[PDB]
Amino acid sequence: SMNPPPPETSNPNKPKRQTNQLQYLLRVVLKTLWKHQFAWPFQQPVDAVKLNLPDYYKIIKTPMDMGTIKKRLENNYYWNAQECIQDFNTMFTNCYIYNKPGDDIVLMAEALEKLFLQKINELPTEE
Ligand SMILES: CC1(CCC(=O)NCc2nc3ncccc3[nH]2)N=N1
Repeated sequence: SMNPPPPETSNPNKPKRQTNQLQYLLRVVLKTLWKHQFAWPFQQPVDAVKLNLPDYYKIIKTPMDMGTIKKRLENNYYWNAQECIQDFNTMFTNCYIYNKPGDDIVLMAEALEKLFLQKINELPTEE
């Protein structure tokens, strides 16, 4: 039931950019979800020890969370918006895969995902 090292948030040789779409992903998308009453389970990697989920990392092999995403955005880790959008979708999908319909954690993810979809719908044109 040990925890893996977190997903990478720093890699100097990896290519990155600062673009208007990525700026929107930080200023609008992340900020909106981060402040939500249901954000707290998703603000850091799943701690399988603390949450007593010893099978978690036997099932979820591409873990993702908003703490990781926040650091990726703030530390200019990404090349493009698609990469960051994929991280959010991974985070939601992991939750749905591991858990059961109507679990509280799933209801929480669904509420965050609703807002995510609304904001991604208005992702600005690349400048
Ligand atoms: C609501 C609950 C208690 C029950 C619980 O641990 N369920 C499993 C679980 N899946 C998760 N996916 C992402 C983040 C946290 C997660 N926890 N406190 N998390």
